[PDB]
Amino acid sequence: FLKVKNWETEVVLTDTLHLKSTLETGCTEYICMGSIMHPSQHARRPEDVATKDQLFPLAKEFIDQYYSSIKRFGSKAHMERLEEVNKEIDTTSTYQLKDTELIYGAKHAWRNASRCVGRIQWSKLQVFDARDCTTAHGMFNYICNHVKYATNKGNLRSAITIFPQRTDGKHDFRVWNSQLIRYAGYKQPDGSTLGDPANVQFTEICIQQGWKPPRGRFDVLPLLLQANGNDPELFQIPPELVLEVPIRHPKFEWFKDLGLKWYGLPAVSNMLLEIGGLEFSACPFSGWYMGTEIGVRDYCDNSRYNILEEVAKKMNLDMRKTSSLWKDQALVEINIAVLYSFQSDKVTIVDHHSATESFIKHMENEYRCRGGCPADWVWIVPPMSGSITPVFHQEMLNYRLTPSFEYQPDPWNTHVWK
Amino acid sequence: RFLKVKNWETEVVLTDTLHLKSTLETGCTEYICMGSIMHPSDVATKDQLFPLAKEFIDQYYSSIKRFGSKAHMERLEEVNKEIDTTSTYQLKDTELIYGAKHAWRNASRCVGRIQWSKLQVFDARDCTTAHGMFNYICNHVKYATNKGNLRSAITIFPQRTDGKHDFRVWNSQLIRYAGYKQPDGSTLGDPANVQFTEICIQQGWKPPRGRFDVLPLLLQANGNDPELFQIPPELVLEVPIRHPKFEWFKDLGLKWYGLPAVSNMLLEIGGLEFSACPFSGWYMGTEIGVRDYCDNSRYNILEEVAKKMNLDMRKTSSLWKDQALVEINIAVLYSFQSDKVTIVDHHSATESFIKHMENEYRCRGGCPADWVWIVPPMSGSITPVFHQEMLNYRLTPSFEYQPDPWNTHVWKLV
Ligand code: HEM
Ligand code: HEM
Ligand SMILES: CNCc1cccc(-c2cc(C)cc(N)n2)c1
Ligand SMILES: CNCc1cccc(-c2cc(C)cc(N)n2)c1
Ligand SMILES: C[C@H](O)[C@H](O)[C@H]1CNc2nc(N)[nH]c(=O)c2N1
Ligand SMILES: C[C@H](O)[C@H](O)[C@H]1CNc2nc(N)[nH]c(=O)c2N1
Ligand SMILES: [Zn+2]
Repeated sequence: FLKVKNWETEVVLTDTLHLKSTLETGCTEYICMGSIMHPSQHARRPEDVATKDQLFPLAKEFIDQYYSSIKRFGSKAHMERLEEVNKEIDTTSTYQLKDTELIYGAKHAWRNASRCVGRIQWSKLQVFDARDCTTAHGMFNYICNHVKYATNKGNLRSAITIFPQRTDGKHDFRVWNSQLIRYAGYKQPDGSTLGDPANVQFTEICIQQGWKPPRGRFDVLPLLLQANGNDPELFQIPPELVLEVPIRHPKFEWFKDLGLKWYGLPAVSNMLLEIGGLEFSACPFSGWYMGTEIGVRDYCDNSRYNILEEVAKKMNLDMRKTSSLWKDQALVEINIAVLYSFQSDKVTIVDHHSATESFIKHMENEYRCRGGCPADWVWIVPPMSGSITPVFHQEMLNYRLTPSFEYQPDPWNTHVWK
Repeated sequence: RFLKVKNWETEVVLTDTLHLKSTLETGCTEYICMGSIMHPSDVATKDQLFPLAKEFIDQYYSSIKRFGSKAHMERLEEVNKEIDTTSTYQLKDTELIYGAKHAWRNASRCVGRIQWSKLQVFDARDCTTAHGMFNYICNHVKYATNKGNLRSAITIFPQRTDGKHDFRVWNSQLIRYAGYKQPDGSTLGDPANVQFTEICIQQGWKPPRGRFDVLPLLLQANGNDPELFQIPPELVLEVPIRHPKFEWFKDLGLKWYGLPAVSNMLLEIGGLEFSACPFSGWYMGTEIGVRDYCDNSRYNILEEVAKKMNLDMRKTSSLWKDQALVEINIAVLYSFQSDKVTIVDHHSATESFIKHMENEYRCRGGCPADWVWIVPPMSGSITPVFHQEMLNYRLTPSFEYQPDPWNTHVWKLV
């Protein structure tokens, strides 16, 4: 038993789910790594094609969990499934998931994502099975359909598209983009950066692959898609599938003249989805934005669009010294405008007040039915106004449950070109 | 072994070797992280005390470039003699100063540690009565306050002996405001202090029953019942809160005290436990403007400020709370600066902490830091500490939590 307390409400929750955790957190009895971005390299199967004694135990554990979930365990179909997975590994060194197991696995990987404040939605996830894909052209078709379904004319819907699992490690499917939709970044001759500085390296790869850059501040990047280990290929997402929101402010009429915009669909495409020892290296997933992601991090991080100085000037703030809080003051106005703009255009978005409140309710739900909820305080607390949200005052336990979403190397560090 | 921490804004990478010197638990295990748990959870024997004392004396003599010296070996022998004959020992004044400074240096939740080596240590180990403690604390407040040019200080009372004769300051800080629950369920003053205010009233304090009554000192010497004392009002420096642009702000009637002075923690040096050790620095603005004023369970002023600001309070997505929070914190900094009372804003403070952290990795091999506490409670990611990976571990000497004394004290009168 482990208790967590909320210091605002004095609610105490009791955690037993942590007894099912599989991987190391990175912490020990003597050192806490809770603010390390990648604290652990502990993996459930070695790098390349596992032996039978390595894969089968992980498969059995997942199948046991799935059949437990549906009030079976030991049933006819469970034992036959075990035997089927046994023969499949014996004869191919891997196995294939049933459609139901795949959906269960994807939803539970989201459910287990301790860094995600959005998980009250976890069981309402649309799963697109793309395991029949064979070429980068087919990957583009599956991704276009995902983007169109998920955008839904602004009434955003959570979705995941799952490409063929890893086999030997030389035939990986990868989306090289970090998100399906991001803006290019360009190193300028004088030394500054145009567009998104985070994407300068990826933009250079695209240009080096023949992309013709319009060289603006908000150029939607092409897709760079890799199927079955082959060299990646460039595709332009049809712009009518890319919903964008011009940013304006409900009081500052000059705000629109800053020429800011963002895209509506946050779609992570560089993570790995691990189910029963199987590794799905291409599994783009998408939901909808919390405003602080755009307003605080994308726009105001020093190494991103870094717009605080420009907004503060227009606001006529005292920028001589930090103690005028001119940065904090512009920061609020920017986040007001982001929310106001998405809402004006009827594009789904949630503010950090509503999102964090939903997550406290999700925590309570999970402790009641599941006996726990893994949660990473460092990621869950929003990057502005921390303590006036309820999650700031909520103790959380962090542990690693499977199925899960994991980080993986960027493909340009590992891909041997042809 | 080595551990690396990266800053994701600057890509600077630092290498921690100092974590190898910890030997106290964090509360985390290899499969669970408890990094957001507030408190992750009676006197040492001779055998327990020997190695704790040795480790501390060894690190003192190493710090002063005399490890292995004749003075080092004789001090070790002398300490062992005391433990053997008295079951405890006494620190030299130099060791006490060194221990107190390093407890601060090791405080993983404190963002102000760039200042750690400039700490004025008042030795109060000869004190025997609550009247004596009051005198020592008055002198601490006056020295630390310094007419608004604040100076860090700590006053250290006699160490624990058998656990039945503890010195304790029952206040959680030296200066705080009273809280009174009303019959209708409202609270007047600071709701955090309702319980301690009740104890004071029960002990004979006559409260003014206003919004900002400075509480009396409740002081316990040698395990006796605690005794009430009024800090002389001319030693309690306060700042009335006004705003540089909203002339109505002063009409909220807000004020705060200038000296933050924690008095309920325990200072452990070489196995010795100093249960009464009040220490003081100066404020970071968000402590007052964000937590004291805008926590829902504290003075909770967001509503009244936003109303006078004429904000739309119907929807959360108007971010009226966020907008009013910023203005309150502007007022707090402007007020202190105008009255020439030392204060630091969260931007300046976090920037200095990054510089201190880098220096500590260079000269010491690391810097234990609690990201959950170091990142300020507003505007988190526009400060540099948000982007800084940190390792948290427990080094000694250290400041430790201890039970509230009213939960363990057994009373003697009537
Ligand atoms: C439905 C609305 C959703 C909201 C509002 C939401 C909110 C968030 C936010 C604010 C973050 C932090 C992002 C960052 O700082 O980079 C995050 C992270 C994450 N989300 Fe969610 N999310 C949603 C849906 C989803 C879905 C559908 C999935 C997967 C099926 C998912 C899986 C994750 C994962 C794995 C992370 C961690 C990313 C990392 O470690 O880099 N989320 N989410
Ligand atoms: C000199 C200026 C100082 C500044 C600006 C400063 C800043 C801070 C802040 C903002 C906190 C967090 C407070 C909270 O959120 O409750 C803190 C905590 C702390 N400070 Fe410092 N501090 C200073 C001096 C000191 C000194 C002189 C000591 C001891 C000698 C000290 C030891 C601590 C400890 C032990 C904590 C953790 C308290 C807890 O866990 O409740 N600090 N400091
Ligand atoms: C490496 N950062 C991960 C990352 C970066 C950018 C956006 C997200 C995100 C993802 C989803 C599904 C919903 C949401 N509101 N935001 C996640
Ligand atoms: C329960 N938190 C402890 C606490 C509560 C209130 C204030 C502080 C503090 C202490 C010092 C020395 C400097 C500073 N700026 N603030 C610490
Ligand atoms: C060092 C620190 O862990 C890092 O900056 C983290 C802090 N918390 C975060 N929280 C979220 N949601 N997203 C992030 O990218 C980060 N970055
Ligand atoms: C639950 C959580 O650990 C708790 O609210 C912490 C968060 N970080 C904090 N950080 C500081 N400086 N002070 C605090 O009181 C807290 N409270
Ligand atoms: Zn930890």
